[PDB]
Amino acid sequence: TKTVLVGFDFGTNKSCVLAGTAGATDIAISKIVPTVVGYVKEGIVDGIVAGNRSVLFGDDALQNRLHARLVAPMEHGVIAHPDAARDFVQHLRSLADPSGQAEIRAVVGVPANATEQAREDVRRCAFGIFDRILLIPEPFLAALGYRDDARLGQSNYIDPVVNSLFIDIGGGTSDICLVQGYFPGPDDQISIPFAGDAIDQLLQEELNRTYPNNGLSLHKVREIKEAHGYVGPSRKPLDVKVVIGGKAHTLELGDTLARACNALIDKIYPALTTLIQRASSDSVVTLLQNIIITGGGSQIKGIDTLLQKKLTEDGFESPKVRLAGHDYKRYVALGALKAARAARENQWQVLLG
Amino acid sequence: TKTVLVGFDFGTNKSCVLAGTAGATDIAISKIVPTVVGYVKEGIVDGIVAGNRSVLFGDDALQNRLHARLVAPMEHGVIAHPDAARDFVQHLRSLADPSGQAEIRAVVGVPANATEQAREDVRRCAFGIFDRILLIPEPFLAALGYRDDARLGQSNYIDPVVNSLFIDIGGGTSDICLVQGYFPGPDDQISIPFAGDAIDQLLQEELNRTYPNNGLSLHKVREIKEAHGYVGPSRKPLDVKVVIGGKAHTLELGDTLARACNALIDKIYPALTTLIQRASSDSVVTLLQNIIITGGGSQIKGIDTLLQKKLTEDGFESPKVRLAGHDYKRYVALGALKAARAARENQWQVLLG
Amino acid sequence: TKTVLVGFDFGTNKSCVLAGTAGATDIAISKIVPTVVGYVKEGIVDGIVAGNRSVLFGDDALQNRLHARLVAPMEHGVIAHPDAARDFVQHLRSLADPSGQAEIRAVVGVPANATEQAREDVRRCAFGIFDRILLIPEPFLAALGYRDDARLGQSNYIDPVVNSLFIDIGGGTSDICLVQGYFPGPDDQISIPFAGDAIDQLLQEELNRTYPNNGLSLHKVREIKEAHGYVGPSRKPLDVKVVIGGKAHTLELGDTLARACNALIDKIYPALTTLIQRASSDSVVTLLQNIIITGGGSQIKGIDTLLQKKLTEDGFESPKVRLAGHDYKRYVALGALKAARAARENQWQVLLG
Amino acid sequence: TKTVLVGFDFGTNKSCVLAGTAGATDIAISKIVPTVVGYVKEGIVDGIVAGNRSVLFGDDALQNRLHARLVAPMEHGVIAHPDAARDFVQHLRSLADPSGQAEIRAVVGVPANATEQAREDVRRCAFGIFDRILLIPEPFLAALGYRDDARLGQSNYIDPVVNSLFIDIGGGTSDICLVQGYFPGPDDQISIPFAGDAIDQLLQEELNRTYPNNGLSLHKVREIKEAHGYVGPSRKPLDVKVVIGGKAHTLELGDTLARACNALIDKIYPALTTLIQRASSDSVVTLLQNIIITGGGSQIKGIDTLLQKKLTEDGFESPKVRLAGHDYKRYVALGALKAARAARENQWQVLLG
Ligand SMILES: Nc1ncnc2c1ncn2[C@@H]1O[C@H](COP(=O)(O)OP(=O)(O)OP(=O)(O)O)[C@@H](O)[C@H]1O
Ligand SMILES: Nc1ncnc2c1ncn2[C@@H]1O[C@H](COP(=O)(O)OP(=O)(O)OP(=O)(O)O)[C@@H](O)[C@H]1O
Ligand SMILES: Nc1ncnc2c1ncn2[C@@H]1O[C@H](COP(=O)(O)OP(=O)(O)OP(=O)(O)O)[C@@H](O)[C@H]1O
Ligand SMILES: Nc1ncnc2c1ncn2[C@@H]1O[C@H](COP(=O)(O)OP(=O)(O)OP(=O)(O)O)[C@@H](O)[C@H]1O
Ligand SMILES: [Ca+2]
Ligand SMILES: [Ca+2]
Ligand SMILES: [Ca+2]
Ligand SMILES: [Ca+2]
Repeated sequence: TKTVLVGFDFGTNKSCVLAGTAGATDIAISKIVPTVVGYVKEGIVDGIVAGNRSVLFGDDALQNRLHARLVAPMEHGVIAHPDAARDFVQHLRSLADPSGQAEIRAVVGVPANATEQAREDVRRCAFGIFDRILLIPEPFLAALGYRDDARLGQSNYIDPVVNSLFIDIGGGTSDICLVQGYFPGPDDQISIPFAGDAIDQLLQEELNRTYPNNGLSLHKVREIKEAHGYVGPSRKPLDVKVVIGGKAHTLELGDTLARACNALIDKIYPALTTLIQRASSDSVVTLLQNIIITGGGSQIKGIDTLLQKKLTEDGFESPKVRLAGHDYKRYVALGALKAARAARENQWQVLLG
Repeated sequence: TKTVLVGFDFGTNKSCVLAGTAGATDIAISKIVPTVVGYVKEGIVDGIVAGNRSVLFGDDALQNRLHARLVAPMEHGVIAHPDAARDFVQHLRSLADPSGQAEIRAVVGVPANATEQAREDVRRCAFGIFDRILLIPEPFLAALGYRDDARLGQSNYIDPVVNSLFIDIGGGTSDICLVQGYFPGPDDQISIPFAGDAIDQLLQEELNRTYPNNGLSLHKVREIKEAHGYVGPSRKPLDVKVVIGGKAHTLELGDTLARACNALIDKIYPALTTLIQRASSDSVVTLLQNIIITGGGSQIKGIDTLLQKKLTEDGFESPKVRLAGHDYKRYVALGALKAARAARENQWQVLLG
Repeated sequence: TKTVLVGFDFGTNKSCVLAGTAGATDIAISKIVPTVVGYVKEGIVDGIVAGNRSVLFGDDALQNRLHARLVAPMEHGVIAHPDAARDFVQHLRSLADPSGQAEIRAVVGVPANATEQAREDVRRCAFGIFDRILLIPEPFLAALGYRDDARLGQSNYIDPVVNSLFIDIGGGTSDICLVQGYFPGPDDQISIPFAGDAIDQLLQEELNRTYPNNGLSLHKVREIKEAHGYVGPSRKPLDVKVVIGGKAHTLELGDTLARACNALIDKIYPALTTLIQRASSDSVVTLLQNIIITGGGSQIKGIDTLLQKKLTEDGFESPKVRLAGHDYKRYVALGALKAARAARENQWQVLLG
Repeated sequence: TKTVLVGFDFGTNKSCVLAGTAGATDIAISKIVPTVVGYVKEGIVDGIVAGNRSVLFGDDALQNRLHARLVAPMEHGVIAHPDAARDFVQHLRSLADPSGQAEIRAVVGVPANATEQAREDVRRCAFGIFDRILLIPEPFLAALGYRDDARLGQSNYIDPVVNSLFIDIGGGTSDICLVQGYFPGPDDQISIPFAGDAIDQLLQEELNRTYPNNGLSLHKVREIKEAHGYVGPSRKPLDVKVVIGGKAHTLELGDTLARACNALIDKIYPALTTLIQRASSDSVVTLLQNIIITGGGSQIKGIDTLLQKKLTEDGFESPKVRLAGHDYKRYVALGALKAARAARENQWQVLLG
């Protein structure tokens, strides 16, 4: 049979699976599936769900979220629902391996400091799916996939892995990591369970507190944040057109979005400065010049400017906070695929049980 | 009152206690008790442990390791847990003295270059237990106990004490010693804290790295090494039948045991050659012909052949590495008993305070 | 006053009270009273209930269930109706102490992982009834009462407490517990609120869904399950003679009972294997040989064979699932009485308030 | 500007701040604030807390512990909550400096062998508060503050610093120190994280084990120990009047307080005798005559007599265990102020960040 190395980014909001053979460098499969499993509701009529499938994954479960009970397999970057997570990894295996006969060797991205229970949860929802697994911190894989191997060696290209600080603000955890060329130790990374889902929850609370029984689902309170959420000083007026009870209302969520998204900064800044002061004095001056924000939370309006302003005001020697880029979804999966093709035979973990 | 001279081999894995009267040469008591103390767990049901004992020693603590919290009194050939060590020495005193009224004079075996703190640790967990103590290095006691006094003087018997090199590869330390007829000086012996427990730890790491959350206890990772561990070139395939999570699996640990046990050789060979080149040039040609491996580590499959091969390949004049024999457990205790019966009245150390 | 140690198995379906003096080993009082309180209905004619009692307990409330409103004090192994539970414990106190003057010291059996609120519920409906209380998990007490103290020490008697796995499938909870010689920790036991009452509810739903308005009470849907309920493959045809609307009908409930009782296996097997894989690898090979099912749910037709089959096909090393025996009702009460006579003076909890 | 030298005793139960100018010997500010920070709860009605303060410190937080969430900044003599500790040191700075404009130079008392992390926790919660810091072990500062400089030189006054052994039994740690005239080395002191809060925890466990759901807060289980706690043989009957569930009960806590308080002796005695045997033989005969107990734990009923009895029974040459005195709270702050006024310009540590 053939072996398929799979860079797997098991996220709280969206997972991304990449599949390629050994020796080569191209990417056979590259899918970005929202981490959600929809169990088609009991009593569903035939023809409502295309193919009468009883379990939907990703967008197929988000479009049919009216007919399906949605369950997010992952919460705070760790597996919260083992059965849904197993179903979802089983779906993504068929995605990364359409034939279903190849031996999958997956490097799955775990949070920065994932507890051994949170790692056995991933090694248990991957048994019988992935033949060999390898659990690497998510921000290190983000640094490894953001790195342009085609542009290495050049002088006009600064390596994001040689000396940088990666602030992978996902949708479950916000992992900061001191990526200093090698596999980061337990002290080179800090994971805060406050990210996109926490800002969604804060907006849900500040909406059910001022506009009670609004009925706005978390999937819409998330779109409000993705479209209008911002960090920094309040922006008023900021009219958000919502649908509350069938009727179209226009809420004023300037202060609401400001307080919801600035809590993320207030959470990740004490851990940003902690790792900045944990770095070696010889290398921190360039570490400040190479601070990179990845993950979905990098798309928050004005987060790099606010973080660089807060690091400059605190006296850090000329920080330069940078955004990862447009491909913030595949960075952890690209890094996990690069770490799969570079993993030694003795590095892969055997999944028995 | 009567005096009982006790040859005590306080080991990291097994301690062997011998007891005999003065003047005679027979051996009254001879016990080999695994150095372990199991404190019966809180809430134990009556009748689970025979006699409702709350502290179990040796095999009684290994058979009842499910109901008892086991603590190893000794780590790296030095007392690591003083309370468990004192409990264990108190048990072995009752073993060497069932009446409990005789004055015990014990020669305890310490590592090759045991620090004065590591020796006061043994003289402190023996106060009130042994009336007089005498601390002699463990490999010299192994040389003394391996020596056959019934076969001395004969021409067809080579004395292991007259001029030999003893590599007592224990379970905590691997002490190499130039046994040249007399009490070895501090430069005639080298102690490396790498032995059976270090190979057990290396196997535990190599198993939790490839077969994560295997749950194999150290007492089973140790039996794997005793049954299949080997030094030399890798032997594949070498199937080890284990029980991981209730289910019976068959792991492939050829390279694993190879890398685990060859680290012991890589550790003890720089100290083997150091003392071979420290010996007098007049006597080193005979030293190489009398290289003897004792301790549990002598039972590793193919360790004398590997060490003789490494010593011949390095150009040493015809080395002949030999195993101690089947009685590798009592050799330090036999030597300590022979050193107790030959100790002058001024050699015994008084334990006060 | 005299002290009476009372082993109390407060069950969801039946509670077993045992009473004995201190120091002795005989059992003075031993009653099995169905956990139910029948409050005699308003307007009851004199002479309908023997003695004109207004509150009936156990069988006296089951025979007079036409004249009394029955309330089950316990649901899911925890006290659900505090007033009925206090009345019922007050009745069982008079059962264990007919004189009503002795100081009762009761060891009540709680579920495996009973929350502190579920324990204060039992310590609150026992205040003024039991002078000292002691709450121990129900499966551990089943292990302690199944143990035959007359045959301890013998070689031909395997101890159910030294190392075993007890599946106390009651009528409210199904508690699995790693009984390994000592008081089980919070991780050695899992309690699932799915047992006899859950299968009763599943049968009630599957009967009100196919045979609507059948009028079969839960007390008859329960007898259907006790008489014909089975786990494993469906058995058709399986005719159950019932009385629906006064008329005698003969339903076909092969698939119905199959699906109702196999849900219990589907619920308790993920928690069975969880503790099988939680046990130490040194003792799991014996744990699988000593898997014991107690409680009412042990009487389900073919549950030990089915669970042994499911554990064998999953690769567990030669499991051997055994049934507790005929005396499955007194095992928790016998164990609580053995734990009362062996409880230290500082183990008894004082009930004030 | 003016400089204010501040002897700061940052305790687990009570922190004492002393402030004085340079050159003089009088004490400008002397406050004893219980180390607690009460964050006023959300939704507090105006007028409940005097001044509508949102953060209360010391007694102001203990009197309003019903309206405020109390957090102890310090646990085991080290800073456990950095934010509450920073607020608390900020309050104590305003206490030692009402004007808030003077340059504060604080000598803060750390435990005996405070780890460098536990010292950077104090230098980090003091940055921007104290301009210069100096961390000295707490028992040495207690020895320095117990010293009567007004009585030095006299013949009828034995100096507590020239040669003594201080058992500062605080509320977080119980530090024993060989105070032999100079700054004690790392081997002249032992810190045990078992003191007042550990006895409070032991009493809480022994009360929730015998009188379950008693609801007695730690602040009341602490007053029980302060009013009735004793070391030595059990004192029965010892009736303690408590309030359990609104109702006034009278518990018997003779054995309870005995076992709770004698654990402190059993913990601090192996470290007491360790330093007694670490002292020079020339000075140990005087050291035993000058054994002094300070800190809150010195107020335990019969602790000096019990420790002197235990030291005499062990054969130590005529020990004389003495209590510090009534002013056991300001001794560490008095010594820290005496060491601030005697600290050289190069001894002060600059706090930058
Ligand atoms: N433009 C935006 N503004 C604000 N938030 C956004 C934006 N785009 C995405 N997000 C948030 O980012 C989250 C997704 O994060 P991302 O996809 O970067 O990493 P992730 O895979 O979710 O991280 P993890 O692996 O920790 O789950 C979503 O929950 C979403 O709420
Ligand atoms: N056949 C074998 N193969 C490999 N290792 C073995 C074998 N037999 C014993 N050992 C190892 O030897 C170790 C101890 O045996 P031995 O009695 O020779 O040393 P020891 O006296 O316990 O050690 P020390 O003197 O350092 O305390 C054990 O930990 C065990 O792992
Ligand atoms: N032969 C049988 N077949 C199927 N179910 C049975 C049988 N006998 C009893 N049961 C069920 O077992 C339940 C009683 O369980 P048991 O008496 O073993 O413990 P319990 O007191 O219910 O414990 P708990 O209160 O923790 O549930 C009853 O509800 C009944 O439905
Ligand atoms: N009379 C008493 N009996 C018993 N314990 C007491 C008594 N008085 C005070 N305590 C205990 O002493 C503790 C306070 O110790 P003290 O004030 O002597 O030093 P501390 O500053 O708290 O110690 P640290 O500096 O280690 O925090 C309190 O927790 C209290 O429980
Ligand atoms: Ca991510
Ligand atoms: Ca040895
Ligand atoms: Ca039961
Ligand atoms: Ca103090």
